[PDB]
Amino acid sequence: NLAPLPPHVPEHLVFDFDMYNPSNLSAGVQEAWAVLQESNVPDLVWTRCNGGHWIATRGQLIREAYEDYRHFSSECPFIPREAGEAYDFIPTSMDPPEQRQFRALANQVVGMPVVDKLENRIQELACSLIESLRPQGQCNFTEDYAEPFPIRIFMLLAGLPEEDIPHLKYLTDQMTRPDGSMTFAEAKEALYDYLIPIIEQRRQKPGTDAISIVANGQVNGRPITSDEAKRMCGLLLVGGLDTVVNFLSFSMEFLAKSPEHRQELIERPERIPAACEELLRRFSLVADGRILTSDYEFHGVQLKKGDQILLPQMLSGLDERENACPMHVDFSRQKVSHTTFGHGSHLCLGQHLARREIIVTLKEWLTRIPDFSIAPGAQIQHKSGIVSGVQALPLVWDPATTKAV
Ligand code: HEM
Ligand SMILES: CC1(C)[C@@H]2CC[C@@]1(C)C(=O)C2
Repeated sequence: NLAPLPPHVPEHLVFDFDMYNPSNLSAGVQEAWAVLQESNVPDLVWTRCNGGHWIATRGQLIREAYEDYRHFSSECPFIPREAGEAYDFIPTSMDPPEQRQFRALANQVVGMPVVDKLENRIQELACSLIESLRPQGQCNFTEDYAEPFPIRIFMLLAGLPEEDIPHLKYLTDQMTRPDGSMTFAEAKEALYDYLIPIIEQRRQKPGTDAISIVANGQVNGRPITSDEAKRMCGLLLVGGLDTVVNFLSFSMEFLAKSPEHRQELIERPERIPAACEELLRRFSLVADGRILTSDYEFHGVQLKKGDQILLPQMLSGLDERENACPMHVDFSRQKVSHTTFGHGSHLCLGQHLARREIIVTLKEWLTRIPDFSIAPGAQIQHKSGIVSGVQALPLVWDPATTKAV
């Protein structure tokens, strides 16, 4: 299902990439996307899939477009257009200068100081989860750790019942990796049905949780509206439920396959932070975009007002112009160049939280379970979308090679 080419698009710029179902998926999602960076592909292409949209394939172009909010607006950041149209999260569907006041509040809730405060819980849960799995000699990493770990921490931050995970998680997934089961607008509405009553409750009778802080916050010297709060909280939930969860599975799949990298971290722990950056470069996983506010000529291509462009965060660090041997994991790279957390005014506020969850997992898993592999005859499947993911990750290990702490 290819849309007919608009008049302004040169046929030589056509490359029919389906961000939801790329051709090479079997090879790995990162590898499936990297097809865009082969020599046969121009820097900026038009795909006929998902209603037709531009895709910038190079880190330089991506960064430039992200900086340029004048031309590339956040108003409609999702593809397909119906999803980007329905999208009304704050701060993300706003451009500067409006965005700024909303970002400042969201930072209050997810920023550095919050991470510092939650550090002990993060360490506590990681350890508990790992210790609980250790003696089993096998898990489903995705369901057994990658989901519960970051999710439960978010549920704690937010003050929401763990009971709601399944329902919330389902809705979040519909937004980033649509099934066909529900439209974005439907998913969005259902999440909103969930939040509304809670926000109300928390405006009346505030807590210390993230939702209470957001619901009662000040923006541009006046109180936030219920609608604004609902829209911020909807974003926090997606970021909380759908990001770190998927990343940890890519990273663990890779460590399950690379004894030598596991070892390096065990002996030279000072390298964990560097390693984290390298893994965030190699297993980058987000791809959203922007909408042209006007006609604009960008790197010699004519963009029409209302055209959508995908600016895949994932691709910058995979670009050979940015990192030599991009597909190779190297913990001692002199420069780890990526835009995994985004770029420009919408740089991820949850990044500090994400890095602390990642480093804790690596240190604590490797301590207890130094030696593991993917289960014999398990075929690992990746899924593509706005945020890419791993379907299931069967791991096996000999309990006798583990260490209790
Ligand atoms: C592996 C982990 C994560 C990655 C790769 C990531 C990636 C991103 C990207 C690429 C953006 C920019 C989107 C744009 O420009 O349209 C973004 C923004 C954002 N993310 Fe993160 N995210 C992660 C984890 C988190 C977490 C844990 C949270 C907190 C719940 C979160 C909250 C946010 C917020 C609030 C913004 C919007 C900032 C604004 O628009 O000013 N993210 N994230
Ligand atoms: C692209 C994102 C990763 C960022 C945080 C959650 C997400 C799906 C958004 O809608 C903005």
